Amino acid sequence: TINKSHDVVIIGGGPAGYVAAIKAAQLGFNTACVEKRGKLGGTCLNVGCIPSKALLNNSHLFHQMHTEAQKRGIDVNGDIKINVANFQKAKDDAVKQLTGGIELLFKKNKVTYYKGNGSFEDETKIRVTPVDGLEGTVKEDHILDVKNIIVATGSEVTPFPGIEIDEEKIVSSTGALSLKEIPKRLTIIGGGIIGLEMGSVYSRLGSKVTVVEFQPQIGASMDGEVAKATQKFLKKQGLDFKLSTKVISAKRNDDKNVVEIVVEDTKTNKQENLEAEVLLVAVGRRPYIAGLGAEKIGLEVDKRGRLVIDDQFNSKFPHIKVVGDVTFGPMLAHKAEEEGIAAVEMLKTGHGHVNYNNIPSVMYSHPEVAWVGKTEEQLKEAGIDYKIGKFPFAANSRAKTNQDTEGFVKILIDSKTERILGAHIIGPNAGEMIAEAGLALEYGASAEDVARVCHAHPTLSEAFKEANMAAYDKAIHC
Amino acid sequence: TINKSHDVVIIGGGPAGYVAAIKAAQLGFNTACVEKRGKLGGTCLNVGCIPSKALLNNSHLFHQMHTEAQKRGIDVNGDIKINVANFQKAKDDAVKQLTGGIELLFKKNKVTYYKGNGSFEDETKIRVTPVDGLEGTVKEDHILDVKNIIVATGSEVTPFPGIEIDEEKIVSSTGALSLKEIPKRLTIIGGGIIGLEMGSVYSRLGSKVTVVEFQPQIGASMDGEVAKATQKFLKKQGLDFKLSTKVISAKRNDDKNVVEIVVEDTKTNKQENLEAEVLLVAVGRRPYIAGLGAEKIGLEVDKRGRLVIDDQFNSKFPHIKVVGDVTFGPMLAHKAEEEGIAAVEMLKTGHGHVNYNNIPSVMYSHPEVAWVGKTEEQLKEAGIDYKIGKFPFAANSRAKTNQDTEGFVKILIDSKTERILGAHIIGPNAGEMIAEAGLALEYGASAEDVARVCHAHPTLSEAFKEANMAAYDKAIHC
Ligand SMILES: Cc1cc2nc3c(=O)[nH]c(=O)nc-3n(C[C@H](O)[C@H](O)[C@H](O)COP(=O)(O)OP(=O)(O)OC[C@H]3O[C@@H](n4cnc5c(N)ncnc54)[C@@H](O)[C@@H]3O)c2cc1C
Ligand SMILES: Cc1cc2nc3c(=O)[nH]c(=O)nc-3n(C[C@H](O)[C@H](O)[C@H](O)COP(=O)(O)OP(=O)(O)OC[C@H]3O[C@@H](n4cnc5c(N)ncnc54)[C@H](O)[C@@H]3O)c2cc1C
Repeated sequence: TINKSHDVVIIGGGPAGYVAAIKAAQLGFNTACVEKRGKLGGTCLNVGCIPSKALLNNSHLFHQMHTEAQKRGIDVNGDIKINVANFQKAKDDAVKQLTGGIELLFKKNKVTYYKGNGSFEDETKIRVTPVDGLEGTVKEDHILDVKNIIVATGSEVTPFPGIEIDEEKIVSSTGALSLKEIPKRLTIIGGGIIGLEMGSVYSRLGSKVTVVEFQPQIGASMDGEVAKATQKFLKKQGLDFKLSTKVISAKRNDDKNVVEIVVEDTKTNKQENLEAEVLLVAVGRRPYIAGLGAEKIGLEVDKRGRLVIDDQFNSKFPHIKVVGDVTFGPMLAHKAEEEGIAAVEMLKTGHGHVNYNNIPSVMYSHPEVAWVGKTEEQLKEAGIDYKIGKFPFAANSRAKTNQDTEGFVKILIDSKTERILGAHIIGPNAGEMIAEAGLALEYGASAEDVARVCHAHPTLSEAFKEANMAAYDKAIHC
Repeated sequence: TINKSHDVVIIGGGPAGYVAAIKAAQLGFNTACVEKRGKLGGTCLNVGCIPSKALLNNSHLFHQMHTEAQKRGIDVNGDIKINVANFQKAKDDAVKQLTGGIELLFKKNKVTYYKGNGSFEDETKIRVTPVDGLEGTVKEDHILDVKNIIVATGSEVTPFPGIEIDEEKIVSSTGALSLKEIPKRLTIIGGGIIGLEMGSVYSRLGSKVTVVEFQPQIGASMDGEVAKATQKFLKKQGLDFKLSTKVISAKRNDDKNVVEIVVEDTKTNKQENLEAEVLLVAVGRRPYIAGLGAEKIGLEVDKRGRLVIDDQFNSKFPHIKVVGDVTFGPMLAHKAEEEGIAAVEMLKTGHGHVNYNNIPSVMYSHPEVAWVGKTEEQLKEAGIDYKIGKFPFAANSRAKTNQDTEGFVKILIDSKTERILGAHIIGPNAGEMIAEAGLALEYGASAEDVARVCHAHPTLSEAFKEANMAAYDKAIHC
């Protein structure tokens, strides 16, 4: 029991956490960041974003060397097999450098990193419990009196009832990122972005991937047209899709080494028994309020497990702000970064805004799928009259020149104001291109305004320019 | 001779030419496009943009397979060698599809393609003479009675005086595009964008490149910092630099197949006897008015060889527009296309302007260089007080994750209004990323307006956001 005081304490060091802590230190405050696990960055830099994307880029280079190389005029005279150990080391060292860089950024901003479990004592004090391993609390058991405290605890994997996730043979997203042996068959329960990306990296490597999902279409936040097309390019890449299918059982049959799965189709209530070497339960992610002690002070949790807030990011206590994956919004690292900034700006200025309508969702498969704004379904649901204007990458100059033409840029605009309402891009660099769609939405620009922007030749950004040209008038290469 | 009448005729089928033809046709005009060579696309699709970028991308993938592959966890049990014939074929197919795509578009938009040379009879009409080995060289002469004439004759390589450009040993950009074997040495005379991209291709394939440039800075249209840093990463890639050096003489020798270059350093003048297998002569590109018959009607040409126009693109004759590389402005395909569309919509509306302050310039090397707006030196001369914002790709999440951390983003904003005056990006995807800065400059957006938009995680576009953020205030990740 050792007592210290700070202006702000951030309980959690993820995208919402470490970002809120750096911005507060830059805003004059005496900041604290309490992180439970031995590294910072949270789920995104250790179990999320950075691990999966390192795996995804390197698997695509193995895939291009196996498929595209001959056609690109490069002869690989012999075998090309993946060294799973160094494949993992390329990913681990990226995680190691980024998490080690957040600790250095804290050190430069003079944010006191408390390496222990953060819990409430009062609605003013935070008990920093020691956790096992390297640096427990800051020489055992702290209590911190704070003026403002921002709860930036994250998320955890939603478990499937009855399935024991032993991350070895029945892995979750985390188990899948560390597999030191590539499966002959990898079954995935969940058609979401996390399941689709994990399906991609291992199918490129050799796994006969199958994706079981209760919903008909995949990536369920996607535009209908984009999602149906996302099934099609992944099915050409080698992913099988068992849709409208609920999983019943899943058990390690250790005698045969095979995770004996049993599923049932929704339209026809018959059941199949499947067999996969590794099973992945990517059914979702839920909030993590455990160990924080929301029950002591009475911080409201809803039916989903999320700490509720108002538009000013605070809960029933005006000084206790909840941000990230534990609170409302799409469970995305940059959404959490925007909330970590906006919450902290509210403490120094009384102002801050996260535009929830301009939050990009990007699946980093190849082609990358990315989208901002409203989908077709949402505009027809709202009764908004809209003009569609897509442009295939097969028509784009750099896409053909780079022999990477899968996808299209789709611009949905309002028919009478002609302003961009949505932008849904299946394509190479789609996560990069949606940034252009993001900035155009923030300014409330029309399809015509970006069409009048001079885009360089040859670039993939011209597909955007001309998708917009096709929306209000006519495109040149279409 | 046969005399047919059209509303608009375009003398040229390059970027400016064919989009002007497609747009005029889309605007209802009876459009005709006269192209002397067998294909549309001009210099860009045939011997420019599309072929060099195709060689730039495939050589980069060879370069990734040869150096980065094992570190990405991909072990090749064999030998990675570049097949120059399949490499050249990949380039040719890209060019072939693209050019054929414009013919499909000309049939779709009902443009009348005349394969033959266009000339001025008088100011009111054009003559299409038959060419030579041209597949479809319009039987015998045509005399088109035209209401409006757009001159998109473009450009040609500027020959270095005293050097015999044979497309075998003393090549120009077109020569180096179709080189059947990788030379042991490649001396380039011209440190611009074209010569540097061609240096990157062959340094990546096996050639010991040496670039020679008269002035003390390479690729000069660049910012001072960008040009010092572009020279540094290219030197790092294996390209030697002979700055402040002029070529005195260069003669092909076949008693030992070597172009014996003789250079001289402009400061402390002393001769050096250089040697190479091939010699790229990429000193520049000058306007091409040959065979047009401009002089016949007295069309004003300046001392630099450009066909002079006014603000509205008209020559001294008010119905004869001149667009593209043959007239004023930077010799860029997208600049040309904008001039093509503008000259055509001026016939419909009576007004049209191209924002010359918002035209990017992309070097498609790796890392890519790309800049739009005012340079630092341009701002010191104009007496503009400006703030600098810089964010390296070493601190960017997706760049570090992809092991491609070379470069930075540099937003130049005004000190008083804080709007983005210029943006200079060295890095992976910089050519794609400069389009976001393009929207910014168009809308008069400030460094804060980009820093406030929610950029997806993990992406390279976040480095743009963080550099804008650092320009007016402070970056979160550095
Ligand atoms: C190696 C290389 C790489 C390049 N890379 C890029 C790049 O990445 N991005 C970029 O923006 N730019 C690039 N450029 C420059 C680009 O090629 C030019 O900016 C663009 O092609 C200019 O278009 P244009 O319409 O004016 O004319 P051009 O494309 O030059 O073509 C005009 C056409 O006019 C015809 N013609 C000429 N005279 C007559 C006549 N009297 N009668 C009938 N027909 C005639 C043909 O000869 C010719 O093809 C590159 C150039 C080179 C050489
Ligand atoms: C495989 C995968 C890939 C993903 N890819 C992307 C992507 O590409 N782009 C994207 O935007 N999003 C992605 N996400 C989602 C992203 O990881 C989350 O949106 C992001 O981590 C949210 O940040 P956060 O700060 O809210 O929470 P988190 O990063 O989860 O971090 C919160 C931290 O709180 C700590 N903590 C929890 N309780 C306590 C307590 N009581 N005391 C102290 N510390 C505590 C946890 O240990 C944790 O490290 C991915 C997720 C997964 C699983």
